[PDB]
Amino acid sequence: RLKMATIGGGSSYTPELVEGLIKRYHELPVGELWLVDIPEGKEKLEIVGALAKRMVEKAGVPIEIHLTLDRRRALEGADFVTTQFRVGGLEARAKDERIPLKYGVIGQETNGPGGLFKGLRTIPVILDIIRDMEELCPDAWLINFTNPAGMVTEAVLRYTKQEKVVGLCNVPIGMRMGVAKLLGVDADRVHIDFAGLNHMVFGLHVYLDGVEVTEKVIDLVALGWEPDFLKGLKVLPCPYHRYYYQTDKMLAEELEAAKTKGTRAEVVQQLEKELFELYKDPRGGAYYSDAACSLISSIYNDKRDIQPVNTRNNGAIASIPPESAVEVNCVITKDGPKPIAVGDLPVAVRGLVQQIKSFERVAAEAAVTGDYQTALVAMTINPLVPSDTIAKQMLDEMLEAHKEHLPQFF
Amino acid sequence: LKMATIGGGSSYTPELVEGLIKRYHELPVGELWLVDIPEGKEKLEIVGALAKRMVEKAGVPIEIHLTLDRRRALEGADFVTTQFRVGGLEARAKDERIPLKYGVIGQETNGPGGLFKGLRTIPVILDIIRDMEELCPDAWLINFTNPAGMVTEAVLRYTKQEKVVGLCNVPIGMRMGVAKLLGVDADRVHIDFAGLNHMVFGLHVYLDGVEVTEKVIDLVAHPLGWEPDFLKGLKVLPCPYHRYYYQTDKMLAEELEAAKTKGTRAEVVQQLEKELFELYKDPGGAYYSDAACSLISSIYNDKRDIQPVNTRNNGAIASIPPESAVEVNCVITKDGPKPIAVGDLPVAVRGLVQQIKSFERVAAEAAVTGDYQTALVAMTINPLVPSDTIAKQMLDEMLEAHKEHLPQFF
Amino acid sequence: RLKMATIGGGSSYTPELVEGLIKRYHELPVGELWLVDIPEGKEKLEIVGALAKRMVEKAGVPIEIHLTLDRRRALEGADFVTTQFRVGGLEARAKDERIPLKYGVIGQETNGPGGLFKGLRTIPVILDIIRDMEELCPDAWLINFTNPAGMVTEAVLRYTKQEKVVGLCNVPIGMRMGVAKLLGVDADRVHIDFAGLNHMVFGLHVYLDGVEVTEKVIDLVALGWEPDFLKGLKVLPCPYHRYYYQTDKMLAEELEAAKTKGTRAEVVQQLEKELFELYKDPRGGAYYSDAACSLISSIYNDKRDIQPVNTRNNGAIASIPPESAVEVNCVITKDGPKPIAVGDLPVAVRGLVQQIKSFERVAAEAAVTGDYQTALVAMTINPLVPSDTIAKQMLDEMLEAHKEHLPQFF
Amino acid sequence: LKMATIGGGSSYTPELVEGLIKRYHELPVGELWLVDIPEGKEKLEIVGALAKRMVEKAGVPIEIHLTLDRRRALEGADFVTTQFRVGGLEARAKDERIPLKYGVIGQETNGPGGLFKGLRTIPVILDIIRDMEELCPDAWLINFTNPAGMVTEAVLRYTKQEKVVGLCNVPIGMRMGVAKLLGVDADRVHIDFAGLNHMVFGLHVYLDGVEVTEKVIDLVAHPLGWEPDFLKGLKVLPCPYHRYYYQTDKMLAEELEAAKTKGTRAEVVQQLEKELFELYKDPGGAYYSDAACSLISSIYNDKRDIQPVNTRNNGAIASIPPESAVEVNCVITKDGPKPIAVGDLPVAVRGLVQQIKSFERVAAEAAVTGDYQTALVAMTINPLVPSDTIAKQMLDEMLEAHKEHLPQFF
Repeated sequence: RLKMATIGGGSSYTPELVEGLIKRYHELPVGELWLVDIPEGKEKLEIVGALAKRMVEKAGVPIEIHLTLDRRRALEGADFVTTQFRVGGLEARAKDERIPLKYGVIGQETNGPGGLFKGLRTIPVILDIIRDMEELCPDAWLINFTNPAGMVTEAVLRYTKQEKVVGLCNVPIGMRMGVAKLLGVDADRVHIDFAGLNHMVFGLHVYLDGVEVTEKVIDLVALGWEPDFLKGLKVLPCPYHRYYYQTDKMLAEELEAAKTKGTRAEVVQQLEKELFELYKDPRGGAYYSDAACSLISSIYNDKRDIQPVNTRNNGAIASIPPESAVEVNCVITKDGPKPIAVGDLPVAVRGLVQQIKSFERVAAEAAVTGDYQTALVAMTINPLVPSDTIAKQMLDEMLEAHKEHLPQFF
Repeated sequence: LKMATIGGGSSYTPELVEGLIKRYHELPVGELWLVDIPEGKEKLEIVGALAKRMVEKAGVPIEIHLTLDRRRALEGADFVTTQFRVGGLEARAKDERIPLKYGVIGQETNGPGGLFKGLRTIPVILDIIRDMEELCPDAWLINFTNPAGMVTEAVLRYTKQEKVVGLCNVPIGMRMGVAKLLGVDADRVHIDFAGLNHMVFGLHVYLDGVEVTEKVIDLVAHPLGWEPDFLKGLKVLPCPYHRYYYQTDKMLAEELEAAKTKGTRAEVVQQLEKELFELYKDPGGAYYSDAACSLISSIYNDKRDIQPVNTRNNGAIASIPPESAVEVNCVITKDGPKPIAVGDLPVAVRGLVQQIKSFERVAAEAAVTGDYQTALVAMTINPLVPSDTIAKQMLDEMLEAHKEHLPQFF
Repeated sequence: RLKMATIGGGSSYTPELVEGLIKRYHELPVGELWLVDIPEGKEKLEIVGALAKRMVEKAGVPIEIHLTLDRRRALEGADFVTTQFRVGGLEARAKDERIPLKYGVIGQETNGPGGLFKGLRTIPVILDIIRDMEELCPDAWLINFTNPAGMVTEAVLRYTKQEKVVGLCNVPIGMRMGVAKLLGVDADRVHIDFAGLNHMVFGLHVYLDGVEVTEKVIDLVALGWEPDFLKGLKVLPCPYHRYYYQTDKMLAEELEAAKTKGTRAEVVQQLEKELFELYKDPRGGAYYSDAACSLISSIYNDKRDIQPVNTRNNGAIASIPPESAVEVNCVITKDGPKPIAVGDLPVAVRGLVQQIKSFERVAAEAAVTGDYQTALVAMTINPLVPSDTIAKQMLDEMLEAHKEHLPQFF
Repeated sequence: LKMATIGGGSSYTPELVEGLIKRYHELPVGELWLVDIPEGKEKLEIVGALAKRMVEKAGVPIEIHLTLDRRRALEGADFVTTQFRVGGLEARAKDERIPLKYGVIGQETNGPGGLFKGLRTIPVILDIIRDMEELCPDAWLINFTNPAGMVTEAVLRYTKQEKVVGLCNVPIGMRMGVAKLLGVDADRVHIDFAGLNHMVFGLHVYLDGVEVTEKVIDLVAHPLGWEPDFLKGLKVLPCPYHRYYYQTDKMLAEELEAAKTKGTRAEVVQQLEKELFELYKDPGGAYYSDAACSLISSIYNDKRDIQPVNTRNNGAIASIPPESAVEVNCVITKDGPKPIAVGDLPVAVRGLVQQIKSFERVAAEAAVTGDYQTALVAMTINPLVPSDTIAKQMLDEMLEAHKEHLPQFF
């Protein structure tokens, strides 16, 4: 009987997960399910925990909902572990998205400057959690959604013995969903060759019933990409690529929404503020756990289907280290995901992905050594930072901004 | 032994035939030739007569011949070199101003300009070879004609000429540059260079063969203008072209006021050069070929010293394909340069130069094929261009700007 | 409606194939099926062609059997092409297996000296067949069983544009069948991680219902392997590995059977002589086409299951070139097989597999250039040849032996 | 500057302190030390007094000190070298005879013997380092103590000593060897060496820096004993240890009659050496350390010449891991040797040396761990051992043969 533990129990997305297991219970015999959160989130936990406990009873599935704060008990022989928390809360994402704004620089949640400090705050906690699993459940799996998944994944590989780790995004299932509606066709008649890193993944090839239709799909993309650029690239870009191929335009959006709706996080907070109110008794942001259940299932069941996840490269992509973390199509087995080969990333886009790995790597190191000097190198080399100078300012400032979460620097 | 030189009328031919006088000791050059296009016929002869002067003032039996008919200068030629500029220096003028409109760097071998400087040159280099194989299939090819980086690269991928080297003054500069600093003879200081042209690093700095790199950096950072902690944490030593990348903002602040005030360097040079021909009638900028004489000498006498040049990677830089071109330290040999092994670039700098490789490569294919889509991909993926849309505009404006010497597009 | 063409139509195994399609017709709508053979085999063709035509009618499957000698018509818009012929007939395998015997050297059919000349005879014909498909069916697939599959595959990749090529063996399905009977368990509860080259493939990992049981399976292997060797190797060896880890013992067998039953080919010939007699009107050697139909099906159907075949490495195995041919697990899709990553081959066994690739490569070249000098290098470096001298003798002798089939050498 | 030498009592110390006299010019060696184990105390002093002679006959202020207490000789030592033999030359006796029983090569650094010569040495080298870090963490380590190939390798993988070089006379031999041939000064001939120890190739041969390799080969093949066409088609130039591999049969014909007749070289040497100490009382085999003086000199004065040595691959040989050891040409530098890049080995020879790498690697791990299973895998996979079964027997016989100085097995 399966025991599952989730950290970030009081999340906005928590019901999407418990629904997912309900729809897929026949093959996923989940016994206990534990929801963990931290003291400054106890309220939101105890709210959706009941809604979970309600969704369950209304479906006749015998899933026991366990709510707790003593994380260490929820790991006591866990079988699978999911992580959907956000360190520093939404209030922290607000800082990440406005401090860059002063400087003309992107203030997104997982790219540029914000992404860096999202990691510095977070991946200590990830390693902190694993240091517990090595005592409470060393055979357990770590399935991870806490962003930046592609950097958090790289931490675990570089700084931990944990070989059992997987990361998820909704960018892949998004792009599929996706080119389906572009061809106006039942989605599972479409399969895409993914390769790249998280929030930096490409659709290398597109098949409709096994026949490549990548060219014809690309022509139909004319969120707007230049025809000649996209046609000439011969691959299909991720939504986060506008941050690198359409930078000024983006930038535009981050500026204007600040005056108006507020920042994305700010906009998020309200929508999230009033969403808990629904949860208090008797639709945007992610699918992150419709793609999480598919994975937890296939692993458990050894289904050996093909899903795009984050795992050890092992040479799937030539230019990325074998010991590093990529986001590619994997055969999904009980021993883990298993990368299908790619060869290398296409020339045109090979360097920019190389540019992001370097950033994740240096960022991951600083988050763990706590070394100011490393963190500064991290921002400056990032492609959404113009100068060492500006870099130093945002760094010195955002350091101070999240002092509470960044002890390793003091 | 018959040398031959393309772009005889260059401002730098002094620096050239001044190199040889200090090395007739080993270079039995009988007939030297200087060529140019009929559009520079005059500026050629203003210096041609200045050649025959100093080979008379130093007593050297070197036959100064001048010609427009290029092929007769490849009549049994043994060495062939290239310092010419396609489009004149008026072409460089457009490439520094058209980007200024858009906020994009208007440099001659970086960003948009670099793409176009290439797009013009490469097909001509290929033509020089096309009949270099005709009249000198045994002869060497030594090149400056920027962008040296993507000129070498293009030559490997689209020709069967194995006899190619590339030179830039960035390392030699950085040598004496760093040499001066400590305060010893250049003879007493050596550096490990790995990278590409205008993308080359002081990986380690030696003083007598003892590595002092941490010291040296700490001096540079605390006597250009580099952030201290950035420079210390990158633990290596940037090219002077790394400001366009690590200091992009400052660098375009500078390109603008210098455009209001004194004009772009193309323009500042256009006069200062049109006045240097003044002195060339009877009695700053580069080392680009004193340092590229040290080579040719070593090549003939097989001296096996250690000079930084541009040659087929052959796996010395792990992340660059072996079939591509890099700027690395090399053993010089009568059979060719032989790169020492670098391993791979440090992590923090690996993505950046991987981009430049990608840029060079795409810009190469566009220059040869003449494809618009490949060209736009070149302009978009370059780390100095903010949008597909900006890139789309600049590309059309500069294509049109140079209709004359892009006859493979039209 | 599918059109399939097979060369080597009059083969002993031909009925196993036509049975295979019969059992799997529901998903494999095979319209026409053509059986091709050559004049000196017309008799054996016209015999089993009727037995095929009989197996079909007795099953109610509407598969038209087409027998021919005009190969070029059988390819006229073929959809799939299989090759099971053997150049030089069984009489040629007799020579390959006895001429080494004089010299103390292995005389097997696809390893050592015999394998070399099996290639030199064969892979011209393979390329000869493809030179036809490029005119008659350029969208057709080439599925290949004609040994040596691992060398024949490498020819097509190196010397042909044909990207659509796959090779089969029964060694994989054999080893599975295999460790099943070793655990005494339903075979499809067992899946093995294959990696290596054809007739040189290893069972890297063994799973029973997704749990690795590789260790416990290996202990049960004690055809006998030393416990400590096999346990210490931590992988599972192919049947052809006794030729390299158990050499003298093998060698033994090839010697003794010569005195007695005759050579394998000789033994084969009788068993095959009397087997055609059964075929004339109203069980050993291979499964090579129970694994062929599984593949032709999955490709056609896009089943995306996992089968171990021979395809372009593309970095699936680090130490083997990306452009070369390996024998690994592949996801099987309509665009082709798709290698799951391996990383590299385990250290212990990495070199011996490297040793075989080199042999296939040099052998493949000589078979096509016809260069004596290359062929000599081929044998001498092979691991079952003791000296350049002996090498030269068997080479000079077997050259003469198969002059008729080896025109490229004269 | 205090040199220190382990295996002072070696037969070759003449060749050592004769090197230095021709290079006191640049080597300020004050106190030199010569050490050995108490079991060679006498043979040490027979030559120790011969040291103090020639540093008196040439007028050199080098303090010849002798000691058994090894550590006092590492008292502030600056250079450390190794020529000792573990087990005496009586141990080499067993390793050349025990294989003879089985038909297997009884060489000292190839096949079974090589494995065992290693299995004895490696753990001792690691011990010398274990306290070299104690008393000379700044000091270099230069090694001959065969097998040089797997001694270097082991040191990289199981120690943090970066300061290591390895020497063998095979290349220097092959130099003058090939130099002699044509008939010019050695100063006028250079070769490109790529491979491993006793597994090193003349990739190209230069005469003044012009490549004459095709000529040179055609001379060697038509004035050892190499097949003409084999040697011409391999287009490179084998080590004299490639007969054990490309001529295995002839090589054991020779080891047998030489065993009947004159005895094994261990024995032939045992006397010829016990009689060379005769002359060492008052007034053939190697260059293994005249050529390894040329190094130490270059290392101190940073001469940056080109000598073939054994160092961390660092990617110079593509197929060898970068973390492993190769025998390649190198630039010699006060910071260390710096391999020129080879690219990869030619195809025909790549598998062979990949095996030797595999052999070296396994033999290393067995020597350190002391695992029986790892040891048998080492003996079986070696390309000179015919069976697991033969290997099983030899391994037990030689383990027992050397119980004394394999204390990590017992």
